[PDB]
Amino acid sequence: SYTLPSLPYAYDALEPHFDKQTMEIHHTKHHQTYVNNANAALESLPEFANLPVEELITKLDQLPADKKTVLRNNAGGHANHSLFWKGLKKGTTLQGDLKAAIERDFGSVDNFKAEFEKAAASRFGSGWAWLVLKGDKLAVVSTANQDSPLMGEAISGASGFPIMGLDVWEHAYYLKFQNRRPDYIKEFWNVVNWDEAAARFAAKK
Amino acid sequence: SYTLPSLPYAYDALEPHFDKQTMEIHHTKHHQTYVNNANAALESLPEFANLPVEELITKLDQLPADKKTVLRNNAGGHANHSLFWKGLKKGTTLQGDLKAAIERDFGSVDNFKAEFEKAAASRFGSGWAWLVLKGDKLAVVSTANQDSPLMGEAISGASGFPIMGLDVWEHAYYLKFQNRRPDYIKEFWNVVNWDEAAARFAAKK
Repeated sequence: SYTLPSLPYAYDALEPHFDKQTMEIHHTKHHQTYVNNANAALESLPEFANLPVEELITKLDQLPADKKTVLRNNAGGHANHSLFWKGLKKGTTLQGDLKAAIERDFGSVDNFKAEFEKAAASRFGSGWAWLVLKGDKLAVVSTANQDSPLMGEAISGASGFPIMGLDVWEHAYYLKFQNRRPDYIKEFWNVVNWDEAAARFAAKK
Repeated sequence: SYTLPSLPYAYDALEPHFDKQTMEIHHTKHHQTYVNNANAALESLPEFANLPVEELITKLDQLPADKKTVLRNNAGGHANHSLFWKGLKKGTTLQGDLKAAIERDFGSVDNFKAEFEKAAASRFGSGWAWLVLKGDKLAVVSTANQDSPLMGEAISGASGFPIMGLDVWEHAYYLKFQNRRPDYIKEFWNVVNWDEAAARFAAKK
């Protein structure tokens, strides 16, 4: 069974950038719901129920037909949120190999941010903006709803191993920012955990 | 070009059910944005700009390829919101031929209500729940994002002429209801405009 991970910090640890009220709801209601609903669909499926979540979402086509969508959405959401929480932290600095790569693939940190802000702002409806690693090259993609690049192109419209990501469902920003997603996206640069991003980039997969 | 319609009522006309703060933002920001982006896309398309928005969204396949998505989303948004505002009104009563048609087609009003709530609640991510007329038979369907049943099943996954509809984008309910979409949904029953739904049904077109 999956369990909701404890946050690696207090709900107010990303203030004054991300609001504690939302962090609390986002985690204890939305993410909890994805865990609960994924577990419910997995009750009958011991062979799958026993897989890691990042593993499960890479094999949605091996699921019975009547379970593919429920687990795409809920195991998707669990995998994305698990990554999200760990990919946020104040006080980090983009640096080292990661930064070199970003400059190699985007020209400058500012160009990269710009492409990230674009993809994050242009995702219409619910979804996520990602910095992925594909074939040694850093790219910016986005996905719909709780889809992940780990699901593959056929399913999610994108691929690649996620280095870091931004949730752009309105539940992630509506209380503080309402319609002003671009403000939220700019705020993200303050709380994005470059240390975890660097480590994920170091592991390389 | 399209104009942002004024609402039929003050921003607090749907209290204590739908919050005035959301009505104002929903209208002056989100709807205003769909209108702007639809108009911007339409600048170079006089032949399409000439059509009522409701007819335009039936002709998305006839647009230039590079125009299809932007207008799908934004003209969709404009058409759906124009319907929405007109389709909200307190103290109406489901009666006459429409009430009869619902009883005929769903078995009862209660069966209909349950099917509608199910659709509204199960729409994962952003979208709408609809009562549509398909031929001479009413049905409940939902669409993603700003898609409309008017766009047809190839595009939206649904078809039929909308009689009434519920916006289940988080921006429509997050300030007051947060994650509690079912609370928002039950509240819809207090503000749905059965007379306009009836008026749309009578017309059938």
